[PDB]
Amino acid sequence: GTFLFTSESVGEGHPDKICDQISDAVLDAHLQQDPDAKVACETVAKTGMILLAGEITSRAAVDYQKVVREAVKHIGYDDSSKGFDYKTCNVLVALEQQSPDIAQGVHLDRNEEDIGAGDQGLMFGYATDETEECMPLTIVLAHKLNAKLAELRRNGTLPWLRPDSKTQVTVQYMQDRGAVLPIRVHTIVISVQHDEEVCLDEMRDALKEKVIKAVVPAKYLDEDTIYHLQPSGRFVIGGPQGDAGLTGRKIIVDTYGGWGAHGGGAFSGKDYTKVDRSAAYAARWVAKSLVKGGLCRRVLVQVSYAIGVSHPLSISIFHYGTSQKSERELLEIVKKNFDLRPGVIVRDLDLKKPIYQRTAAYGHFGRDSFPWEVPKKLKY
Amino acid sequence: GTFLFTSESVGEGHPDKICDQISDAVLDAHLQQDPDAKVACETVAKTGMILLAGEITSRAAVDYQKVVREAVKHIGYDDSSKGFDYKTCNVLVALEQQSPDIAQGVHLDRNEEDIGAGDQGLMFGYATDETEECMPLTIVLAHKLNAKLAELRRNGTLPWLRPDSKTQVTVQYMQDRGAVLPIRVHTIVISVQHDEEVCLDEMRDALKEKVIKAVVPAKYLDEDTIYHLQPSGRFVIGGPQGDAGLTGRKIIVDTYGGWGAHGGGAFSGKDYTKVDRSAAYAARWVAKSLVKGGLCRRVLVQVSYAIGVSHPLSISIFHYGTSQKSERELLEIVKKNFDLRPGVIVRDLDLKKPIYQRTAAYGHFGRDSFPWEVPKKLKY
Ligand SMILES: C[S@@+](CC[C@H](N)C(=O)[O-])C[C@H]1O[C@@H](n2cnc3c(N)ncnc32)[C@H](O)[C@@H]1O
Ligand SMILES: C[S@@+](CC[C@H](N)C(=O)[O-])C[C@H]1O[C@@H](n2cnc3c(N)ncnc32)[C@H](O)[C@@H]1O
Ligand SMILES: O=c1ccc2n[nH]c(C3CC3)c2n1-c1ccc(OC(F)F)cc1
Ligand SMILES: O=c1ccc2n[nH]c(C3CC3)c2n1-c1ccc(OC(F)F)cc1
Repeated sequence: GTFLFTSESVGEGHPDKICDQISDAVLDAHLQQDPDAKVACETVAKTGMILLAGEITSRAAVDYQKVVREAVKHIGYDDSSKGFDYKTCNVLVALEQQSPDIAQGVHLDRNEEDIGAGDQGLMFGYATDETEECMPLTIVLAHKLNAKLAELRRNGTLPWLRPDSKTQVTVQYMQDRGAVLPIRVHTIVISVQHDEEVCLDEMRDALKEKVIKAVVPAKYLDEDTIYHLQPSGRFVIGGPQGDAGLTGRKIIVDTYGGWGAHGGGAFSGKDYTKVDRSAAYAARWVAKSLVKGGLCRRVLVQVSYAIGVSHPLSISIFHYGTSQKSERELLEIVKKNFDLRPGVIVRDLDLKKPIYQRTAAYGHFGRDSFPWEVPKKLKY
Repeated sequence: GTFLFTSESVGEGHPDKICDQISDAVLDAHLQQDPDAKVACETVAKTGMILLAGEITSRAAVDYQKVVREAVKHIGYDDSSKGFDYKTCNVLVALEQQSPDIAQGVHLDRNEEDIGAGDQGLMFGYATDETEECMPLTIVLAHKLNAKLAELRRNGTLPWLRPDSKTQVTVQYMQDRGAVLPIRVHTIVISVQHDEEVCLDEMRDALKEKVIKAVVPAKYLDEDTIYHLQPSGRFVIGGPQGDAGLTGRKIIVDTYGGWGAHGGGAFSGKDYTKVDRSAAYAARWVAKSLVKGGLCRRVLVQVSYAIGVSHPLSISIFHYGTSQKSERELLEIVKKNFDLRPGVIVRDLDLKKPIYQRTAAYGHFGRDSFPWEVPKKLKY
C-alpha cells in the first residue's frame, strides 16, 4: 500500500524563475496603467543579460529598464561577486504589438464576457485533502525549503547564501481509498549557490540544522531519511551565469510538483485572455471547491479551448475513487456553479489586478488566499 | 463509464518547436564530432531572430550560422512573404562553456558508468496498450494531423499552407478495468498559418477533406463530432513573427499529451548527462517494456535524481489497476532488468548518437523505433 513520490522546487534566483518573475513584473506594470493590456512577455536570462521577447498591445507607458532592474534587485542579484547585478546587466527589448490576426480573432469588437480564448490548449486543476491548503506535501515542503533559504539570506543569518537554489523532496505515502496519506520524508536534496569563503561542511551542517529542521516537522524525519546537501560539492557560479533561464520552464514547480496533470502552458507574462493561465487558475479553483465542499478528497479537472471560442471544448473530472458522486454528477455540479469562459473567469478571479509578480515564485497554488484559492460555496 | 480527454500537438514551424529543432540540430552538430560534448543549448525565436543561449563544452568546431539556417530551411521558412527566412534572419550566439562547478560535480574524473546526474529532478515514463505504439490516441492523432499539413505543404497539394500549425483532439473513452478504450473523436481543432490569397471556406473544406479525413479513421467520426477549423478566422502572420518561441515550451506535446505525468524538464538541446532527457527516455523504455511484456495494460514510472549522484533517489510504478502484480513486484522486476544510472542509460539507449533533431517534432515517443521504443525482453 505504500509508495514514493518526489517533487522539486526552485528559489527566486533560479534563472528560469528570474524570467517568470520579470515577465510578471512587466505584466503588472502594464496592468497598473491599462487593465485591458494584451501581454505575452517572454524573458531569457544568461550571463549579464535579460532579454524581453514577445508581444504587448497596451495604452501603458512602461519603462522596461526600470521594471526589469527592480525585479532583479528584489531577487537579490546586486553585485558582480554574486554573478549578476541589476545595476549593470544588459536589458534588451524585442517587443512588438500583438498580431492583428490574433487580436481580430480573439477580442476585437467582442463583448467582454464573450471574448474568445486567446489560444487553443488544455489545462488541469488539482486538489488533495492531504494538507489544509489542498496541495501535495512533497511540493509544499520543497517550496518552503527554498523560502527558508531566501529568508536566511535576507536576514543575514547565512550571509554566504546566494539567490539561486533548488530543492527536492521524496515522501513515502500510504494509499487510503483513493486519497493519499504522507508517512515520512524519504529523501531531501538541497543545492544553493554560495560565496567563495564558506566550506562544504559548514554549508551541510547549516542546511540540515537551520533549513531542514526549521521547515520539515520532526515526525517526518527519521534514521533512514537520506540527505543530499550540496551534492555537487561546489556551487559558486550560479544564476544566469551558471545556466540560461527562460520564462515557462518551471511549469511543474509552478503547479503541483508532478501530481495531478499538466497541459503544457506556462503562466508568467500573460494577461487573462491567455487561457494557459486563467483557465488553469479557474480549474484549480473548481478542484479546491470540490474538495473543500466535501464532495471529494482528491480531484483532477481538465478543460480545453479553441482560439477565438469562448466556451471550453471539453470538461472532465476524475475523483480517484474519493467521491460518492459519479463524474457525470460532478460535471453537472460544476456546470451549475462555474462559467469557464475567459471573459467570466476574469470577473470571478479579478484577473486584471496587478498581483502576478507575487505568483511567480513558490508556486501559483496553495498560498496567500489568491481568488482561485478561496473556495466557492457550491449549490446543488 | 465514459469520459473525455483532450491533447494537442504543433507543427514543425510552430515557434516553440522551431527552437526545439534548432537546439537539437546544435546538439547533433556537436555529437557528430565529439560524442562526449556537454551541451545545454536554449533557443529563442522572435521576428527575424534566432538567439542561442546556454553552455557548451566540446572539442567540435561548429558553424552555428550554418547549423541554425539549415534547420530553419528544413522547416520551410525561406521567404519574407512567409514571415521568416533562413537566408536573411539574424542569428545571435550567447554560448559559454559549461560551468566548471557543474563539470567537477557531475563528470570530471568520473568513470563513465558512475557519472553523476547532470542535475536533480523528477521524470516520468508512460505506456498504454490502446495503440500498437503504446501511446494515447489523442496525442497520436494530434501529431499525425500536423504531419499531414507538412506533407501537403511540401508536396504542393495545398500551396497556401505555411509551416506554423497547431492541432487539438478530444476523444471520448470508455474505462476498462484501469485501461482506456477510445470510442470516438468528440472535437478537432486545426489552426494553420496561410497565405494572403486563400479564402477561409477553401481552407476549412481542405482541412476537413484533405487533412482530417486522410488521418482520422471514419469509424471515430460521426454526426456529432465538432470541428473548429481555422477558428481564429485569419492566420497570415505566423511563426516567430506571430509569437515568440523558446526551447522546452512544448514538453506535454513532446511526451504524452497530458496523459501519464511530467516532471517539468525539457528535452531539446541537452546531452545524455542531463537526466531530464535521458531518464525520461529510459522511463518510457521501462514503461513500454512492462506493457509489451504483458505485465500491465497501462503504466506510469517515476524516477528522480540528485545532481552529482549516479543512482536514482526514488523509483515508483503505478499500474492503474491493470496488472496482477503489486508495485513492489513490478519494482523488483525493473531492478533486475534495468540500470537507471545515466552512465548506463547512455550505453543501453546509444545516447551519444546524433539523432536528436529527429526527435524534436511530432513527439519523442511512439515513433520510428528509437532505442527507447524497442522493448527490453524481461527476465523474472
Ligand atoms: C545544473 S544546471 C543545468 C545544466 C547546465 N545547463 C549545464 O550546462 O550542465 C540547472 C540548475 O541547477 C543549479 N545549479 C547550477 N550550478 C550548480 C552547481 N554547481 N551545483 C548544483 N546545482 C547547480 C541552478 O539552479 C541551475 O539553474
Ligand atoms: C495564439 S499565439 C499565443 C498568444 C500570443 N503570444 C499573443 O500575443 O496573443 C500561440 C500560437 O498560436 C498560433 N497562432 C498564431 N497566430 C495565430 C492566429 N492568427 N490564429 C490562430 N493561431 C495562431 C501559433 O502557433 C502561435 O505560436
Ligand atoms: O496514486 C498512486 C498510488 C501509488 C503509486 N505508486 N507510484 C505512483 C506514481 C508514479 C509515482 C503512485 N500513485 C500516483 C499516481 C499518479 C499520480 O499523479 C501523477 F503522477 F500522475 C500520483 C501518484
Ligand atoms: O482515467 C480516467 C478515467 C476517467 C476520467 N475522467 N477525467 C479524467 C481526466 C481529467 C481528464 C479521467 N481519467 C484520467 C485520469 C488521469 C489521467 O492522466 C493524467 F491526466 F493525470 C488521464 C485520464
